[PDB]
Amino acid sequence: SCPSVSIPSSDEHREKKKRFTVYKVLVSVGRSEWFVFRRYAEFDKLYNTLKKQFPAMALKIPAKRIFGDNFDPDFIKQRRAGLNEFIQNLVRYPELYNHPDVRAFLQMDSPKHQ
Repeated sequence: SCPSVSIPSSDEHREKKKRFTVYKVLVSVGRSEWFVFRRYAEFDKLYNTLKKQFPAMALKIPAKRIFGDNFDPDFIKQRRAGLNEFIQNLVRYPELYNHPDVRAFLQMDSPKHQ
């Protein structure tokens, strides 16, 4: 079927002198569903790759460079919203959800999903 996606939540991880937010993406294709876990940088690489290959789609992603606390929960919430709208637009077009970089991002061809 035509895939459906959402980004319901995010989680903070830390290592030493370091933190990062991990976005939980629910991906549904047909009668099945799974979880993909993506950092903003992973959305961004995809956005940059596809904005060049599909200019007229006027792809939009939330801001990359933040002047302020990039771990403000208000900020992360707005960012998640923007990323959700980003990917949810991606899966509307078969030109996109048959794109290899998109299918890998959402793990649409992993053998683990049967």
